[PDB]
Amino acid sequence: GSSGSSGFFKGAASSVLELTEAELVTAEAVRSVWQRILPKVLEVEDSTDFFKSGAASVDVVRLVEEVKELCDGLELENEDVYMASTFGDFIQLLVRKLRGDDEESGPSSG
Repeated sequence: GSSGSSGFFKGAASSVLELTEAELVTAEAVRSVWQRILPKVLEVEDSTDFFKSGAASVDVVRLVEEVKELCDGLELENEDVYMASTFGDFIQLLVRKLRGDDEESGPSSG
């Protein structure tokens, strides 16, 4: 088989998550959020930082709030944003929250 440049090591489907016919769509829905939000931003890549772009401390909640409507109550938090500023990374995190889905109802005072 292929020859040249060695590099064999256990690992079936690793590094970054793999979207899906569906997830892909969702990933695109989230993209619209960034775009819609970030004005100057003409395009949103996996290298586009939600911060560097031109997002404020409100967009953080907005993006989280927006994506929330995507999953309809996505278990996201400002932290997530502070963790995954870039779309590419964020997606992975999002997709992760998406894949999981379903939350564990707590005490909820109100």
